[PDB]
Amino acid sequence: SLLTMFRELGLPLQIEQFERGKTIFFPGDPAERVYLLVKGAVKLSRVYESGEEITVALLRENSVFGVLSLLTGQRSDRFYHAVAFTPVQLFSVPIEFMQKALIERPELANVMLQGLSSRILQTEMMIETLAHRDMGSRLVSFLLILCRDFGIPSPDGITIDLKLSHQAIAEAIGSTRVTVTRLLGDLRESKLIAIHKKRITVFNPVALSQQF
Amino acid sequence: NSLLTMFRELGSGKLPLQIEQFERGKTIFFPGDPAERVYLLVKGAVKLSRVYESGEEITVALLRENSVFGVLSLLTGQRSDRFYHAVAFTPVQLFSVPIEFMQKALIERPELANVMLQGLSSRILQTEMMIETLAHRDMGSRLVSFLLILCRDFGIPSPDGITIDLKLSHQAIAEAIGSTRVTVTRLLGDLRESKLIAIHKKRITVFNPVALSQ
DNA sequence: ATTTTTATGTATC
DNA sequence: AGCTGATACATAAAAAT
DNA sequence: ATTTTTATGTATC
DNA sequence: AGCTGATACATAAAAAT
Ligand SMILES: O=C(O)CCC(=O)C(=O)O
Ligand SMILES: O=C(O)CCC(=O)C(=O)O
Repeated sequence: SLLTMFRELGLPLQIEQFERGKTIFFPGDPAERVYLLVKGAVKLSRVYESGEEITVALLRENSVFGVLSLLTGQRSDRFYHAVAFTPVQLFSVPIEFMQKALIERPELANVMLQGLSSRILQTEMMIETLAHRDMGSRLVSFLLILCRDFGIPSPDGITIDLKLSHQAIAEAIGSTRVTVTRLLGDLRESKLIAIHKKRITVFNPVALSQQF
Repeated sequence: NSLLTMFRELGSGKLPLQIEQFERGKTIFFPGDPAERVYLLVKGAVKLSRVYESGEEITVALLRENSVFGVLSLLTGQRSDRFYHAVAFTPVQLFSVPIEFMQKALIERPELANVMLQGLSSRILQTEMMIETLAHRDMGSRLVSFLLILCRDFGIPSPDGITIDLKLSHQAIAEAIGSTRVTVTRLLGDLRESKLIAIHKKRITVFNPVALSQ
């Protein structure tokens, strides 16, 4: 629905391309827009003064984001950094176009609430991950998400279909790459995952998610 | 505020909807319970937890007053069942509209849709804000970040500073920030020695939130 | 094809 | 290397009866 | 009011 | 006690020119 609903928000709405690594919005940018991710993945990050980054969200296809604009009151400015972790296609409705269309087609409000509901549950899902202690468990919990979100079927299990640098992972699970490398290595030795061409394939993903 | 007013008027009959009172410790919903309701927290704090087979718990959300929760219901397409444990970390008071009453009233009074979207939007941001917390490494920083939230969320003014108005056991904290209670004790002890916080009757009073941040 | 920047592996502490 | 978990045990505070 | 279960302080590695 | 961060350096893969 979301995809269909967002198309009709206007002449119709054209998609925007962003190339891998291009910023969808910067800290400071007025929160005047709501987005729908259609193709690709988007990385929501907090950027500390030191230039260092922490990942808050690796949004999956069909995700509503830029949600701070939906809040009424003093015009708010972005505080996270939205970047195209893959090549991505989104819609970028201005906030006032949206508000209008929620009044005219109340069906869009039901569909919108559902998407925000999934965002809350997906983000909580992530808290569960970080709330582990063992960085091996934290990593595995993270991978089991990425399997659910970006994974395609493989002979033995699911291959996480996106290019994940160990650094990118480290930023997502509150660790450092050398730990992420080391740990991923340990999964490889245990024969729980396998990597070819920077693509992590977890075996029996069902069996790992049972351990929680 | 609107939410509160909006939720009041979602009554079964002509009379408004009554609050439900839950005592400290009583479960608002259990894993398995059909997700057929959306809630508004009014007075208190709700602990959303995941309970592993071993009896062990992880806290996902310590929701603050005026929070919308029970949102798996809002997501239709499948009659899903609850997977988290909603419990009153404090004496709480909520509204509990059935999901079909809500859906109807979003179409009839579109004003409530805007107010609902705002509420769920605040949830997303609040939950991310928590990710930021956990995504630290230093458990002292993680703890402090956690407390600075609780100051924003549950804090009332005191002569010395902001008192986080909720009884927090070190265990409860440990579950919230992915640690253990002996670490939480030890760490909180360190704050006490440094004279950055003080605890009376299980209530943590931060003296200068910005001083802790430093 | 020739750099140069990024990603990964391993060891130590 | 340096936290923090694991394990321990004393003792105080809260809950239950 | 007692008793018992839980919470906290502290130590070790 | 033991993970895991900090630091280090080698080396491979990818991007940029
Ligand atoms: O809305 C923002 O500016 C940040 C939060 C966000 O992008 C989202 O999770 O929807
Ligand atoms: O909606 C659920 O059933 C679990 C998550 C939740 O309660 C919420 O955060 O709204």
